[PDB]
Amino acid sequence: TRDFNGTWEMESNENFEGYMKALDIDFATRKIAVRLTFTDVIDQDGDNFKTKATSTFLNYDVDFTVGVEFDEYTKSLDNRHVKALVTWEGDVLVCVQKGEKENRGWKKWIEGDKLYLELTCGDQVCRQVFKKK
Amino acid sequence: TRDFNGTWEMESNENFEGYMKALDIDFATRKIAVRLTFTDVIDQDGDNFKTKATSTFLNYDVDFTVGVEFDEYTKSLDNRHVKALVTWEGDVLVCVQKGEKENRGWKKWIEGDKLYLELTCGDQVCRQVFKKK
Amino acid sequence: TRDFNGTWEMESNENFEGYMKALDIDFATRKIAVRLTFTDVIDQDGDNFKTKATSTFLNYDVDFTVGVEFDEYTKSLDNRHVKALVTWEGDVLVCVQKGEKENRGWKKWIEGDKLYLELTCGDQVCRQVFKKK
Repeated sequence: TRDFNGTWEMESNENFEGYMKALDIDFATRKIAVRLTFTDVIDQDGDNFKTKATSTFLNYDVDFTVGVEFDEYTKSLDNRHVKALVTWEGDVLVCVQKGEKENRGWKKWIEGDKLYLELTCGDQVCRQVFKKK
Repeated sequence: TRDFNGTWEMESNENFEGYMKALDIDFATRKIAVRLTFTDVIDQDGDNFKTKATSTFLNYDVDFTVGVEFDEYTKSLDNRHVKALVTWEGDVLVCVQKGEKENRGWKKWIEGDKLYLELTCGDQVCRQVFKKK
Repeated sequence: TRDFNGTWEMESNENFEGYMKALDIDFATRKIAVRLTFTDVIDQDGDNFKTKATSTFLNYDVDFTVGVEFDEYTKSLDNRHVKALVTWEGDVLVCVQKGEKENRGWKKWIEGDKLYLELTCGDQVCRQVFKKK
């Protein structure tokens, strides 16, 4: 069909970074665009086209079972490969990420109606708290 | 007129880069902030003000008709000036963007309810697939 | 408790930059990630977990009363500390931000249903106009 009309949500994006590298794009905007997804609204009347490309950040998925070792590529962060294992310590989810970095992992627990997540590596700890919606 | 209450959506942003350069802001976040739009929710009680400044990415717009060469400032990416021409090859939209980069263009076609877009430059092609929502 | 099911919206992010630096993450993606907040939807059936981490830009909140000088940490821009004061010039909000940069401030006013904001540092002025929604 010749009809490109409608709203299109991206599902795949292969060699986007290589394409941008060939375009002589700069490290900053290459790192910006590599963490996105796009939706194109095309309005097409015969041979007249009006396109609008909206971009937002691509969700990151992590699926695991407690006690089962899995392979995690932290595309969210440093894009490293680690072997991750999660355990129950009382009501605490303790995850160890074995790999190049020492003392790397996180701990997650809930107090009241708020969630507490401590991400750790080398000596740097990061404390984040989330509210339930 | 002293009443700033409400949600205000941006329509213009002139010399934002120059303002940030005068603030001597760094290339990374300058490249991030130049691709944004802002919406300010103001709650104003007399002389008391409560600000919310939300930031969103900039919708990239492209309007063209098949067969007429047009001028494209390829923002979103390398911010280059190209002379672009799109043609129908059967049911495929093939556009070549003549400019500094050689063999630069793209192809667009439809299979069922999926859109296929191949962006090309030198030897690097990037394949993207979109689902209709 | 051991039930992490639901949607959790972030309200703090402490030592994120040190954590990312320890991960040997790059200035570009560190500068982007410091300008974000996250919302995680967790689906947990017993010991099976399915997490989805959505990313959205941060919200720059600014609270002031007209005539009272306040302290502003411009995390949106140069991450500088300035002592800011807002005054009425007719129906225009004129704010001076005393600090390292000279002649730094802004002006805000309403014409009809549009908002006009002029950000003024050294020699560079930046004009932004918003439409009321």
